[PDB]
Amino acid sequence: FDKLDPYFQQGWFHFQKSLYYISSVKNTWHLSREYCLQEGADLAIINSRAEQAFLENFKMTLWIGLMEQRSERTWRWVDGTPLTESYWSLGEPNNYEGRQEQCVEQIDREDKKGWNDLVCEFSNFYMCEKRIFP
Amino acid sequence: NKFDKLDPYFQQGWFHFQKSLYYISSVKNTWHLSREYCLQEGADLAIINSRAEQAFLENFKMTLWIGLMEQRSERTWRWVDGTPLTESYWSLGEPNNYEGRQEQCVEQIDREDKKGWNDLVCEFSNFYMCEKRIFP
Ligand SMILES: [Ca+2]
Ligand SMILES: [Ca+2]
Ligand SMILES: [Ca+2]
Ligand SMILES: [Ca+2]
Repeated sequence: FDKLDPYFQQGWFHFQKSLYYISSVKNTWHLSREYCLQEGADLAIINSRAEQAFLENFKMTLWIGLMEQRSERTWRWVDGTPLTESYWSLGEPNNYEGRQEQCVEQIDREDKKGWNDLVCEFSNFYMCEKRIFP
Repeated sequence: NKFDKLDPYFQQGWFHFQKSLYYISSVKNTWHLSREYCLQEGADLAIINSRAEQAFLENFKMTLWIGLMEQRSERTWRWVDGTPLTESYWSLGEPNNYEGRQEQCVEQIDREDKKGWNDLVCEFSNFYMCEKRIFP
């Protein structure tokens, strides 16, 4: 907890044993992830309903750390764990209009909230997560 | 350690920054009813005490009521804990009693060219941020 002060000074904040960072620029999924990795973190991994509610309450469209396995329409978190519990928004994931949508955003729009597969080269604000406590 | 203090608030969606727990509402409300919610939860509207805390507030990219209110019509300001305003982060041209109307309550405004505090009519609605200072 004394260890958290330099993170707070950089604008990270603490929820349920992880530190989180919300970007102030948008970027592609891969470059977003590169920022998080450079900070010793990764894109956010949603492990519980409470964490999804925390994510949603920022009212912000955000890249998160979930990516398709090639074109198989199966999904894996950035730490290598397989997708189990999911929070896809209505009608997602869908490879919209036949385009390859391999990366996952939390979408925040009126009538439409939750995860969406999106073209990875599109840009979004992004959320990093770093596990601190065991 | 500190988790016995924190986990019941994490369980309600609060989150921890510096010595405080913070709550972002999921409904909009008037400044006074926003405050009433924070008070009911054992907290108050957010009080900005440092540049780092202002940067934290601003990075949520969200217009939010905060715990700063005018003293009557005197154009002086006091935080909800009774402390006088010292360091400030007003957006450009604020506070201004816009168009002659009484703007006694303070929001953090998030718009494309303009960020920072704004005085606004208290009866208008915004999302709000509560703060509960939990650690000494
Ligand atoms: Ca997580
Ligand atoms: Ca999609
Ligand atoms: Ca404060
Ligand atoms: Ca104003």
